[PDB]
Amino acid sequence: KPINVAIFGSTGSIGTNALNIIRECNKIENVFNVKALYVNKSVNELYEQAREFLPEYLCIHDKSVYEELKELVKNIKDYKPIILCGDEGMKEICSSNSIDKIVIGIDSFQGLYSTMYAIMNNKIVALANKESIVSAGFFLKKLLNIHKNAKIIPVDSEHSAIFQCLDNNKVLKTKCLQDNFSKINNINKIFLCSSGGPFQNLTMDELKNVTSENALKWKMGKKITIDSATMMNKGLEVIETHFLFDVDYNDIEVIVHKECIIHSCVEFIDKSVISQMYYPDMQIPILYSLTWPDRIKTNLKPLDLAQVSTLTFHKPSLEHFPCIKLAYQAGIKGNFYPTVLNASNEIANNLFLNNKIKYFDISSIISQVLESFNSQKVSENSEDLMKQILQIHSWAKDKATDIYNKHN
Amino acid sequence: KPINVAIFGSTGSIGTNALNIIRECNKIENVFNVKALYVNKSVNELYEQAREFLPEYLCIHDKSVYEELKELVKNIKDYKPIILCGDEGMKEICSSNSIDKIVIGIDSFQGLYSTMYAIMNNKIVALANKESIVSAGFFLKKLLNIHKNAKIIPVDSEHSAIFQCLDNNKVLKTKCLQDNFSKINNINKIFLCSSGGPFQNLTMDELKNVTSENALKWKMGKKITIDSATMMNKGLEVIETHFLFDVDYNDIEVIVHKECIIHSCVEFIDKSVISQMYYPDMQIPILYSLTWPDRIKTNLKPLDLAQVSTLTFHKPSLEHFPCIKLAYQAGIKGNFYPTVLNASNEIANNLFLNNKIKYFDISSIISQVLESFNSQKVSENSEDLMKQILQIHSWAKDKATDIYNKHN
Ligand SMILES: NC(=O)C1=CN([C@@H]2O[C@H](COP(=O)(O)OP(=O)(O)OC[C@H]3O[C@@H](n4cnc5c(N)ncnc54)[C@H](OP(=O)(O)O)[C@@H]3O)[C@@H](O)[C@H]2O)C=CC1
Ligand SMILES: NC(=O)C1=CN([C@@H]2O[C@H](COP(=O)(O)OP(=O)(O)OC[C@H]3O[C@@H](n4cnc5c(N)ncnc54)[C@H](OP(=O)(O)O)[C@@H]3O)[C@@H](O)[C@H]2O)C=CC1
Ligand SMILES: O=C(CC[C@@H](c1ccccc1)P(=O)(O)O)N(O)CCCCCc1ccccc1
Ligand SMILES: O=C(CC[C@@H](c1ccccc1)P(=O)(O)O)N(O)CCCCCc1ccccc1
Ligand SMILES: [Ca+2]
Ligand SMILES: [Ca+2]
Ligand SMILES: [Ca+2]
Ligand SMILES: [Mn+2]
Ligand SMILES: [Mn+2]
Repeated sequence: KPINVAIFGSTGSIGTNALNIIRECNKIENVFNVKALYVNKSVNELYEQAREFLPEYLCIHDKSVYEELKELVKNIKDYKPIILCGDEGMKEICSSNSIDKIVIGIDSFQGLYSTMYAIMNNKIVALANKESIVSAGFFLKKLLNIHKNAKIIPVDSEHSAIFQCLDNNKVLKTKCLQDNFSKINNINKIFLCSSGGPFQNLTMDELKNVTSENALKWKMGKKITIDSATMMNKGLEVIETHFLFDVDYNDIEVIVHKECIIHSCVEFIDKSVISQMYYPDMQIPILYSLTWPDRIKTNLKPLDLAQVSTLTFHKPSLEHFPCIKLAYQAGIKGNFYPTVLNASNEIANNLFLNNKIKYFDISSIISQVLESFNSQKVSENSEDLMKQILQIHSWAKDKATDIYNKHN
Repeated sequence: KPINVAIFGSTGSIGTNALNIIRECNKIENVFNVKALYVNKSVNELYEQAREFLPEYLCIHDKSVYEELKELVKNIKDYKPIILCGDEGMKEICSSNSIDKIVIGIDSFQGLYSTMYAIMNNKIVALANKESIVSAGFFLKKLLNIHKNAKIIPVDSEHSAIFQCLDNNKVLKTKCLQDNFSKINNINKIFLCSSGGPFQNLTMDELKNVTSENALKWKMGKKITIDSATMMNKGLEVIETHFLFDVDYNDIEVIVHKECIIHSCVEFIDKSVISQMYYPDMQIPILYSLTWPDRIKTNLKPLDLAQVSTLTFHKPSLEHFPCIKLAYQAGIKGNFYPTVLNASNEIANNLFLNNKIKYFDISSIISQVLESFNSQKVSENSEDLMKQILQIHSWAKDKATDIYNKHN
């Protein structure tokens, strides 16, 4: 009866939101069993979570804090968890027959590995990590074609919104990242809403001067926070939309909705538009990924539309946010251009965060790597396709670093 | 799979909107056969219609233009219609094996009659007439419990909106106007959107002296326009929401949304809200009633959210719009109070339309009628129940008139 769940990246923003909504849902009845928690190196924060949730499995990626973890956990009386580490641990958890659903709240391209293995074990993958889908979308489509009972359920807020707007009567006849998804669901077009980030109203001259301090000083991972500022986040989410829902790029329209109430909208083939709305929130997206196709009761504050009072919508300027344009170009070009987009952005984002480059150098570096990349024949087998993705990802990161290094 | 449809009230606002969208959709591909058309007396209109759609059946209420119609239709070559008259014509059309769906665009408490026989013939009934639901809700529920394969599909725009927000895998486990509809669909609360009508920004002192001219001078027919001005339309729509969707009155919130793009919203038990949005329009509500649970391609203009730019929401003042309070009060008391509200408002509306009373006299008459009613033991017998509704309706109209004449 309980839904058996793993939380990967349990100590981050998504992971902590997941555990928060699970805690509330488990007050009276045993709705969810937290069977596994996995982190990189936050061994103290993992210990505190273990003390509360007492999962069968704990896993740390960083083997150097494995002893610390083991030492900490022996303070918890009558608790005998399976304590694992690294990729071997991740795969052991994905293989467990005692796990139904896995929340992927690991950041960056790194989230791909556990997403892949979750799929290969026919799990429900509640995927917040968008870099996986951007970098490896065609590959995930192939994996999901092989592993017939695996499913990706979107957690990224706009993609959860879109998914919620659909008729589950049709959703149930397909699954995300499957050819024909949009046909089966009668999808015509997507309005992909955006906060527009901190720099949305700056002039060109002002935007030239922005720094990461400006962008940093809502609340979440720092990487996604810089991506929100450049609107590369929205760029990635465009490609995420394409893959998840089989919607053509010309039918994805970015809309800046600064009140962040309408989370995104779906236009059907009759031109009726359905939208999902709430306060800016990740608890509903996370919970829904784990209850779909059902909903369960929460005690979240109800939307007070009268108090919100006013909702606004405008088109983003591609001159001010050229990262959006680069993401459409990469997506439309297909092949491995999204891999290269994602990888070069990982580097450009980090350079800007650490005050090494300017705002417009972000899009400049990305554009330059994209222009440099030569299309490659797509490997027909899964294993070769994955190695190909890894090689191109690494290449693109090194290329971006080399561009940075050469022009300074 | 032809969709075989009858239009009742074919020459009215709902009716021509229905034939409009059928005609346009059929240009894209032939999905609809208009199998029957019915009107009151508008016989040149029906002729022109019948010439275009060439339906199997034609029917006109009034005997006194029955022969005339037949004269008109001899013109049309290669076309041998079944041409009928009055209630026998209606009953005959409802009983035809050829006909699958019936749009009810007949207005006023009168509209109940065709609805009943549509249900008794186990049809899909696309019901725009809200007064039928308000006056006869409990009876329609009983009738739909007997006729298991009959279904009401909402056409009133807000109720169509709500219905379109739902997951049809849950809808298909129930149907509208059934106990537990909201439970099965995990509905927590409704935001019922309103234009607010013409008087939305007037002071109490200004409302004292408004005339029907002020209300009449979105162009619609006079009765619903006056109800929109008093917001009794929305009061009626609150009760309609209650019966259609089994939502408690304290979970229905009227919100004034003057741009009329969001047509209404559904809050689920997780506090997620879904809404339907389009330009103010009856084509999609009618269309969806005939395609449900599917959608088809239209050539309607796509919503341009950027251009709309701003959406606003505020709570209506119950002091300025006391008809809303009266509707909640009648609904909450249950029994036949909704019958009484609807009937008394038919009279009060008409009095104000004809400059016989003032704005606040509308709510005052309705209030006094409601006060004079005593709840009645509800007949368990279907036939007796319909007699009770007719009697109470007629009693309430008489009472409202007496109150008017006594003070006047
Ligand atoms: N935050 C949000 O609201 C939203 C996030 N997302 C997406 O969700 C993902 C996570 O973002 P967010 O939670 O902000 O990120 P955080 O930086 O807050 O957290 C990342 C988590 O992943 C863990 N982790 C990192 N590397 C590994 C690894 N190799 N093995 C195991 N665990 C690892 C971290 O562990 P440790 O603590 O040990 O470092 C941490 O628990 C991103 O892809 C982001 O785009 C999408 C929508 C919104
Ligand atoms: N108009 C709108 O946009 C909306 C309408 N509705 C509801 O829809 C219903 C219809 O509204 P609307 O179309 O504005 O009304 P109209 O007055 O515009 O239309 C009346 C139509 O019904 C026909 N009719 C009336 N009585 C009979 C009868 N006894 N037998 C056969 N046909 C009859 C008329 O025929 P004839 O032409 O011969 O007179 C005419 O075609 C109302 O209950 C209203 O509340 C609700 C929301 C939106
Ligand atoms: O991609 C994103 C973040 C980036 C987008 C964003 C930012 C801010 C508001 C709305 C949207 P962007 O449009 O600027 O790219 N989301 O999907 C998360 C939106 C829920 C944020 C609020 C929250 C509450 C609690 C915990 C954690 C987070
Ligand atoms: O109940 C109603 C009419 C009353 C409500 C209303 C009025 C005006 C706009 C939106 C809503 P109210 O909130 O004022 O009570 N609808 O359901 C019709 C709404 C689709 C109108 C589109 C249209 C087609 C033709 C001519 C003109 C307009
Ligand atoms: Ca150590
Ligand atoms: Ca849905
Ligand atoms: Ca298209
Ligand atoms: Mn997002
Ligand atoms: Mn309406």
